[PDB]
Amino acid sequence: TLPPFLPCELQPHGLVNCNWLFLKSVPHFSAAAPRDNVTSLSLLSNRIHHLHDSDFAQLSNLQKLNLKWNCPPAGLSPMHFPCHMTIEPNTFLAVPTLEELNLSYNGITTVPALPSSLVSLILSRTNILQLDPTSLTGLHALRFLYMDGNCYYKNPCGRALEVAPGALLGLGNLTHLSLKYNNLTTVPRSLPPSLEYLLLSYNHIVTLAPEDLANLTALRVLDVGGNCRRCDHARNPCVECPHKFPQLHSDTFSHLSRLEGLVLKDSSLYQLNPRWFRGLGNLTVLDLSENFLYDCITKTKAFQGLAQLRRLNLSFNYHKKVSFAHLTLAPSFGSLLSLQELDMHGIFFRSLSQKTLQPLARLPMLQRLYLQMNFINQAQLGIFKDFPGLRYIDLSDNRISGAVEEDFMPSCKNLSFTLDLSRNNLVTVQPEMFAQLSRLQCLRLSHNSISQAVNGSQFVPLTSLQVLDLSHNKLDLYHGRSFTELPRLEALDLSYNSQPFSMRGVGHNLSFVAQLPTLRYLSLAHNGIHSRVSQQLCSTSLWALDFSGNSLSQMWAEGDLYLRFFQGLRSLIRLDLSQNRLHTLLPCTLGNLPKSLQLLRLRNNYLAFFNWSSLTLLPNLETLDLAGNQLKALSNGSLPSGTQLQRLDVSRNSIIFVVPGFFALATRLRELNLSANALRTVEPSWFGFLAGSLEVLDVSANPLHCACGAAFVDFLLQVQAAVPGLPSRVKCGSPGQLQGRSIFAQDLRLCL
DNA sequence: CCTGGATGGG
Ligand SMILES: *[C@@H]1O[C@H](CO)[C@@H](O[C@@H]2O[C@H](CO)[C@@H](O)[C@H](O)[C@H]2NC(C)=O)[C@H](O)[C@H]1NC(C)=O
Ligand SMILES: *[C@@H]1O[C@H](CO)[C@@H](O)[C@H](O)[C@H]1NC(C)=O
Ligand SMILES: *[C@@H]1O[C@H](CO)[C@@H](O)[C@H](O)[C@H]1NC(C)=O
Repeated sequence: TLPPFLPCELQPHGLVNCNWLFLKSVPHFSAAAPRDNVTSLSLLSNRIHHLHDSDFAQLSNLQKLNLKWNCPPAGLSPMHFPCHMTIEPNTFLAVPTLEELNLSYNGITTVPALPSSLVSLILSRTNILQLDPTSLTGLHALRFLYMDGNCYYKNPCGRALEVAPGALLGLGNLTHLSLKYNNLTTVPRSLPPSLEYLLLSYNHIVTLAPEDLANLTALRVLDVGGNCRRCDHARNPCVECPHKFPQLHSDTFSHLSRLEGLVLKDSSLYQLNPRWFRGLGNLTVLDLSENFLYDCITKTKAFQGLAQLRRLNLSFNYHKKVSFAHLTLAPSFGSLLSLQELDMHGIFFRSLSQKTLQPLARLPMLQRLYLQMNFINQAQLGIFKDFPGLRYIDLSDNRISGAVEEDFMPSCKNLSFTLDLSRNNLVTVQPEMFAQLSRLQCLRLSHNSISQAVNGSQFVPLTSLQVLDLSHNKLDLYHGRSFTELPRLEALDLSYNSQPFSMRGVGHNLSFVAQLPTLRYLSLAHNGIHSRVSQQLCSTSLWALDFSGNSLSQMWAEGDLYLRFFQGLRSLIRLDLSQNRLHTLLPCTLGNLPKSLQLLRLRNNYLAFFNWSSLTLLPNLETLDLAGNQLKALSNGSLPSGTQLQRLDVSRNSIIFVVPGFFALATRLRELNLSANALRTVEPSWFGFLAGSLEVLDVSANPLHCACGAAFVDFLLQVQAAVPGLPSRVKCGSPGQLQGRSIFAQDLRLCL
């Protein structure tokens, strides 16, 4: 059977996906098609500029419709093409089950007639400049209205978006409203008191007072930021907030007892008026980023009485000249008893010390601390020891330089105490730096210029440490006692550390890897390991090893010295040998890899032959990756029976032919990637029988030979369930006037 | 609100 919704793709949760197919209009699907199954239709970034009553009229259970970027207004078109979308008047009424609709980045100047089942309506970056009681009349179920971007630089209009007083009163269930980037100077008048999220940011509302939020007592989130900006570090156009502005009257927000979030970022504030935050019992999030409060936060009392607050953002409150604030936190920070996350990155200051963060020190739930990009040069890392509930500290992108004078490398997210000092200016690591941080589980020291000797002396205090990311440095040699001072180390990143000249006439000693009873994950990626090095990695504990970006080729080219170089890794699971220039492979080299291997990568090497009869020597292999190599064929022995294989990636080769039955004996094989190759066809004789047993079979980007009527078509229809993107991303290489078109296209739908 | 640090998403 043809795929039902050609040229579109059916997908989980009744999603017809028509995105990105260059469509001039909406597909009228066949009568055969299960239209009752379609609960969501997606036509993103096609070029549909005309909508008709008959378009979605037969989609009885349709609830989600996405027509975004179909007719971009002049401003938003790369080439400034004007576009105006005509919509027939019953276009949407014909869809009485419709619940959500995205009309954004389209050329419409008025709202269409919409059905009363609508619940969410997006009209962002359209040309509607007027909203009054007639626009959305009777949308009683409508909870979400978003209309951002209808009048600003990328899509201008010569005046302010008009929202008549009480335009939206009719929407008695509306709880969410977005009207950013619309060139408003005042907050509309009498918005639905049902509202819970009002976002009026990035307009030109320079004056606010209680009158403006009259009757809006259900607000839980309010964003009025960006309305009078500092424009010295953008990027795009920007009206500078004029001299004696903004003007927030002290009790502007006083009556919003239920309010949980308040955003005043980029509002040209020099002072905090504590009367703003009075009455705000339930405030959990406050965003003061991008103002001028360097001076205010050494002395302010406006945080007195914000007890429930959990996230406070102060990032980018720097002196506009680009210089240091001198910094102690006002003691009222101490009143933020519920504080969980404090953002202070990009304020710019010189010294981190006990004074600096004093009132915070004993806040009991403070967990996260963003201090990056602050150009600090004197840190006192010990101040942090007794913080009761710390877990993450971002101190990257500063100028600290000492004390005071994923399958292959897991993330530190679930871990309990983490310190990132990356992109600092450390040349050498003192052990005493880490005197007070024995509780650390993760230490990120990448992208310094660390050119020291590791010998066991460097990380002595760090006896809880499990993750040590030392990548992107110049670590000058590796010894038998390196990292042994870290008893509990579970994962170690030594990638991008290449000093082949500063070696002192010798090479790395890698025995230390044997000396680390906790170690699972190790990266030596891109270290340029050419020669002169240990002959056996041994570890009874190691689960995964990244060797990508070195020169295993060189090593195995050199006699039988390094042919057991991975053998000692008795526990191994994963091994990345990508980008090692491997031009060839001995049957003797592949038997010498740990019997336990489950995942193996060989991406981007120059292998043009590969002995599949030798996968018997890896009785546990489940995944093998040969992507981006030089294979002319899948031949020279087929896939041996018994093999446990599940994922085979041979993408980006030059496979022009496969021998019959190759994949047949691969009984467990569930994922196959033959994409980007020289395949003129696709045969079932390759899979013996067992065709519809694969779950994912990728044959896109192949010069398929669409001859009326070729033999890959029966096979692919018959297993379509496993061919991702069969309806459009599987394409003809030939003949001529089908080149680059889909194997189903208008001159092939007449030959099936 | 989320996201970054600029802006666009829901
Ligand atoms: C099969 O491999 C191909 C190419 O190796 C994959 O196609 C790429 O997909 C990645 C994302 O996973 C993108 O970075 C690229 O844009 C894609 N490139 C091309 C040319 O298509 C493909 O994803 C793999 N197949 C499957 C099902 O994952
Ligand atoms: C915003 O409104 C002002 C005042 O009427 C107008 O002069 C300006 O051009 C408008 N901005 C845009 C981007 O259309
Ligand atoms: C590696 O480990 C130890 C240093 O702790 C040393 O005694 C041994 O000789 C080293 N091996 C090589 C081959 O350099």
